[PDB]
Amino acid sequence: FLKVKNWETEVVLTDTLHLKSTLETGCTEYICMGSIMHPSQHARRPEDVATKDQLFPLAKEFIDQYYSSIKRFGSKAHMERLEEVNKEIDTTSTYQLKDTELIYGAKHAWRNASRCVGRIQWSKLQVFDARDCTTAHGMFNYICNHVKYATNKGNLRSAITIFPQRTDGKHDFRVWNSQLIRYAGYKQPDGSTLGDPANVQFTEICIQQGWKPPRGRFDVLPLLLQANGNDPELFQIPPELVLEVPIRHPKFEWFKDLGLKWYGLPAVSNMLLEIGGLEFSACPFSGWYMGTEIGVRDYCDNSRYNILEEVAKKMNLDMRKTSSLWKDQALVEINIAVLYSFQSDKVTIVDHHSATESFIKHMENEYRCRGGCPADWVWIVPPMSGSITPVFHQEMLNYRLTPSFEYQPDPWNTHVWK
Amino acid sequence: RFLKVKNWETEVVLTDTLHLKSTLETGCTEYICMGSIMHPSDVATKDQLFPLAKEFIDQYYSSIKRFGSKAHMERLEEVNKEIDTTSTYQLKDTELIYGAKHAWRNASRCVGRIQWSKLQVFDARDCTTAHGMFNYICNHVKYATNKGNLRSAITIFPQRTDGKHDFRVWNSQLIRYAGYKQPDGSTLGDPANVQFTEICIQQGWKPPRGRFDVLPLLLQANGNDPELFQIPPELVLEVPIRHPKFEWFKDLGLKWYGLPAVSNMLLEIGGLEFSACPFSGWYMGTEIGVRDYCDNSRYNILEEVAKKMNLDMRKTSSLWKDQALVEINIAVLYSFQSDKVTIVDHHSATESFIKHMENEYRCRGGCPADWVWIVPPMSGSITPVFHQEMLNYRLTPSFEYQPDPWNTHVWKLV
Ligand code: HEM
Ligand code: HEM
Ligand SMILES: CNCc1cccc(-c2cc(C)cc(N)n2)c1
Ligand SMILES: CNCc1cccc(-c2cc(C)cc(N)n2)c1
Ligand SMILES: C[C@H](O)[C@H](O)[C@H]1CNc2nc(N)[nH]c(=O)c2N1
Ligand SMILES: C[C@H](O)[C@H](O)[C@H]1CNc2nc(N)[nH]c(=O)c2N1
Ligand SMILES: [Zn+2]
Repeated sequence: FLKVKNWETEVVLTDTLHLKSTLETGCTEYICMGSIMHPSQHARRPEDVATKDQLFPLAKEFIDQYYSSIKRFGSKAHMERLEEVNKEIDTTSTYQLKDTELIYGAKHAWRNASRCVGRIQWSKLQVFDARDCTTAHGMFNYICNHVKYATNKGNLRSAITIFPQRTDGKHDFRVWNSQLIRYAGYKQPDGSTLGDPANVQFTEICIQQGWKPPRGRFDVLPLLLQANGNDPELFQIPPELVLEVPIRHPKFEWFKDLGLKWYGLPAVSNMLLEIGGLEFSACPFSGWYMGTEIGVRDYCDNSRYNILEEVAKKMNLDMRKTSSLWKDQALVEINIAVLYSFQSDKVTIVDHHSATESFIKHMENEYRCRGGCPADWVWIVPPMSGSITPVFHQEMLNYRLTPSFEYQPDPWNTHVWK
Repeated sequence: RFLKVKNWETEVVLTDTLHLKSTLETGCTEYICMGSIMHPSDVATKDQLFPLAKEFIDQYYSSIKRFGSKAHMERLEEVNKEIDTTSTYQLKDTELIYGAKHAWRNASRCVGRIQWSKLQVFDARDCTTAHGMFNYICNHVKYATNKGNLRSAITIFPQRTDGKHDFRVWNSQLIRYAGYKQPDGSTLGDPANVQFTEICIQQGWKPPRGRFDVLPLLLQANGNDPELFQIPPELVLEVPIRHPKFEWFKDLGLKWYGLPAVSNMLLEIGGLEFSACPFSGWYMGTEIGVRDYCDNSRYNILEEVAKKMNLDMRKTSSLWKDQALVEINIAVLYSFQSDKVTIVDHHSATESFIKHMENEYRCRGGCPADWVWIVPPMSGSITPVFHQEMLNYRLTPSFEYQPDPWNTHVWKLV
């Protein structure tokens, strides 16, 4: 038993789910790594094609969990499934998931994502099975359909598209983009950066692959898609599938003249989805934005669009010294405008007040039915106004449950070109 | 072994070797992280005390470039003699100063540690009565306050002996405001202090029953019942809160005290436990403007400020709370600066902490830091500490939590 307390409400929750955790957190009895971005390299199967004694135990554990979930365990179909997975590994060194197991696995990987404040939605996830894909052209078709379904004319819907699992490690499917939709970044001759500085390296790869850059501040990047280990290929997402929101402010009429915009669909495409020892290296997933992601991090991080100085000037703030809080003051106005703009255009978005409140309710739900909820305080607390949200005052336990979403190397560090 | 921490804004990478010197638990295990748990959870024997004392004396003599010296070996022998004959020992004044400074240096939740080596240590180990403690604390407040040019200080009372004769300051800080629950369920003053205010009233304090009554000192010497004392009002420096642009702000009637002075923690040096050790620095603005004023369970002023600001309070997505929070914190900094009372804003403070952290990795091999506490409670990611990976571990000497004394004290009168 482990208790967590909320210091605002004095609610105490009791955690037993942590007894099912599989991987190391990175912490020990003597050192806490809770603010390390990648604290652990502990993996459930070695790098390349596992032996039978390595894969089968992980498969059995997942199948046991799935059949437990549906009030079976030991049933006819469970034992036959075990035997089927046994023969499949014996004869191919891997196995294939049933459609139901795949959906269960994807939803539970989201459910287990301790860094995600959005998980009250976890069981309402649309799963697109793309395991029949064979070429980068087919990957583009599956991704276009995902983007169109998920955008839904602004009434955003959570979705995941799952490409063929890893086999030997030389035939990986990868989306090289970090998100399906991001803006290019360009190193300028004088030394500054145009567009998104985070994407300068990826933009250079695209240009080096023949992309013709319009060289603006908000150029939607092409897709760079890799199927079955082959060299990646460039595709332009049809712009009518890319919903964008011009940013304006409900009081500052000059705000629109800053020429800011963002895209509506946050779609992570560089993570790995691990189910029963199987590794799905291409599994783009998408939901909808919390405003602080755009307003605080994308726009105001020093190494991103870094717009605080420009907004503060227009606001006529005292920028001589930090103690005028001119940065904090512009920061609020920017986040007001982001929310106001998405809402004006009827594009789904949630503010950090509503999102964090939903997550406290999700925590309570999970402790009641599941006996726990893994949660990473460092990621869950929003990057502005921390303590006036309820999650700031909520103790959380962090542990690693499977199925899960994991980080993986960027493909340009590992891909041997042809 | 080595551990690396990266800053994701600057890509600077630092290498921690100092974590190898910890030997106290964090509360985390290899499969669970408890990094957001507030408190992750009676006197040492001779055998327990020997190695704790040795480790501390060894690190003192190493710090002063005399490890292995004749003075080092004789001090070790002398300490062992005391433990053997008295079951405890006494620190030299130099060791006490060194221990107190390093407890601060090791405080993983404190963002102000760039200042750690400039700490004025008042030795109060000869004190025997609550009247004596009051005198020592008055002198601490006056020295630390310094007419608004604040100076860090700590006053250290006699160490624990058998656990039945503890010195304790029952206040959680030296200066705080009273809280009174009303019959209708409202609270007047600071709701955090309702319980301690009740104890004071029960002990004979006559409260003014206003919004900002400075509480009396409740002081316990040698395990006796605690005794009430009024800090002389001319030693309690306060700042009335006004705003540089909203002339109505002063009409909220807000004020705060200038000296933050924690008095309920325990200072452990070489196995010795100093249960009464009040220490003081100066404020970071968000402590007052964000937590004291805008926590829902504290003075909770967001509503009244936003109303006078004429904000739309119907929807959360108007971010009226966020907008009013910023203005309150502007007022707090402007007020202190105008009255020439030392204060630091969260931007300046976090920037200095990054510089201190880098220096500590260079000269010491690391810097234990609690990201959950170091990142300020507003505007988190526009400060540099948000982007800084940190390792948290427990080094000694250290400041430790201890039970509230009213939960363990057994009373003697009537
Ligand atoms: C439905 C609305 C959703 C909201 C509002 C939401 C909110 C968030 C936010 C604010 C973050 C932090 C992002 C960052 O700082 O980079 C995050 C992270 C994450 N989300 Fe969610 N999310 C949603 C849906 C989803 C879905 C559908 C999935 C997967 C099926 C998912 C899986 C994750 C994962 C794995 C992370 C961690 C990313 C990392 O470690 O880099 N989320 N989410
Ligand atoms: C000199 C200026 C100082 C500044 C600006 C400063 C800043 C801070 C802040 C903002 C906190 C967090 C407070 C909270 O959120 O409750 C803190 C905590 C702390 N400070 Fe410092 N501090 C200073 C001096 C000191 C000194 C002189 C000591 C001891 C000698 C000290 C030891 C601590 C400890 C032990 C904590 C953790 C308290 C807890 O866990 O409740 N600090 N400091
Ligand atoms: C490496 N950062 C991960 C990352 C970066 C950018 C956006 C997200 C995100 C993802 C989803 C599904 C919903 C949401 N509101 N935001 C996640
Ligand atoms: C329960 N938190 C402890 C606490 C509560 C209130 C204030 C502080 C503090 C202490 C010092 C020395 C400097 C500073 N700026 N603030 C610490
Ligand atoms: C060092 C620190 O862990 C890092 O900056 C983290 C802090 N918390 C975060 N929280 C979220 N949601 N997203 C992030 O990218 C980060 N970055
Ligand atoms: C639950 C959580 O650990 C708790 O609210 C912490 C968060 N970080 C904090 N950080 C500081 N400086 N002070 C605090 O009181 C807290 N409270
Ligand atoms: Zn930890």
